Amino acid sequence: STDMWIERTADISWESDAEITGSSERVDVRLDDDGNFQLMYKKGDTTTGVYRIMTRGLLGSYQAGAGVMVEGVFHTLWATTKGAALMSGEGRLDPYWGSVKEDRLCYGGPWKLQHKWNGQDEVQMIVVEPGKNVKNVQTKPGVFKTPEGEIGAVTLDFPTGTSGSPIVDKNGDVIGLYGNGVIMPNGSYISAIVQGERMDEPI
Amino acid sequence: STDMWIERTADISWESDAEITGSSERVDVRLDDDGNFQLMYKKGDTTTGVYRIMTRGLLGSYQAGAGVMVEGVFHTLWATTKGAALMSGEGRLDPYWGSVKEDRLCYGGPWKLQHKWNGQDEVQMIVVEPGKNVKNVQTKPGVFKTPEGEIGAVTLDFPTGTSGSPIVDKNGDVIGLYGNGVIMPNGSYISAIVQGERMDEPI
Repeated sequence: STDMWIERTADISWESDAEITGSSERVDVRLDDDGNFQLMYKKGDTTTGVYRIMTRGLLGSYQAGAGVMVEGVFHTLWATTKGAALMSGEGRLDPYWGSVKEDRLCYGGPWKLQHKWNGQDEVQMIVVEPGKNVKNVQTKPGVFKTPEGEIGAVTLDFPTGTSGSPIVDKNGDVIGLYGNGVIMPNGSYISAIVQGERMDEPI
Repeated sequence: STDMWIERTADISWESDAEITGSSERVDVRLDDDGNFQLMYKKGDTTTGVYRIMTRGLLGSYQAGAGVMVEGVFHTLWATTKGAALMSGEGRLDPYWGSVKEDRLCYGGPWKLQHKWNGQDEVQMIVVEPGKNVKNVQTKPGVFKTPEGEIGAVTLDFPTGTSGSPIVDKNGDVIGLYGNGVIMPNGSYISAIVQGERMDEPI
């Protein structure tokens, strides 16, 4: 009886067609037993992939954000759930680590995301825009002037319900998440590639 | 030294050109003293109009929502500021009344918005999309099935930073605000016309 739940909506993969034309709708198929198509107290389902973050409202459901499931751990921005538990399949997901300053949050275990943009190559964002089929969008990040140092950031503009969508390199490795955009002197919006170093479970 | 501020970005008016083509960018001009153009402990500026709601973040500013200023009172959704004070010009605006259930909130005085959609005519939304010039968009609302009764709602889809943008009738009267969209059985999103009855200041 939690207030939020996650739904798997895509695989983690760099798309050649998105490298071909700039944007490509994902064809993550799923069949029944006859061949018919369908495109996308317990511990919850941690199947690796890209997830929508849904929550119930006054008059219906809506997508509060997005996240990525890696190594049995769900990663998202802090601002998408602010720590609320997540229903995943038959079970539930409780927050494990988070940082309001870094705008990062992970469920089921510590932060597992390790790779980061190399600063030269182009990247593909697995866009999970609300009410929109999942698509990979190719774009070139950039190093921008921040008081927080010099972080990678992308020029794409998507609704805040897309925040937390994973960004991947040519290997399909998640180099960061899509954060909430900030405004530029010209009036446009820039979203940073939200990423931190991998932390570990001692034992 | 508040954390949020509002910026006036449009007048409250029904646009004939939006009634002509469906959508029309607003031409709310403003001149200097030479004729050059520019398009859009104290009590803050309550100049009647349409406002962007901006807030500072880690790496810059962003639009948290929108609102409308009527009769010296700023109206917006509760979810845009959640009660945070607002800098308006030389002064500040403190929340006066609000309702989390109704998703309504007003600063500087009680709720002044009285008119509501008549259920038959078309309406124009003064869209204050983040990073976008303000435009009026014509659309026909509809009465939809809700457990909360039967409320008016529009089929337009805009980022949550647009939430709180005023919706007006042919007279330019604000018949409600643009709420956060909820999902439909088909997967699309529907935004209700957030409106309540006018409350008064006794004396």
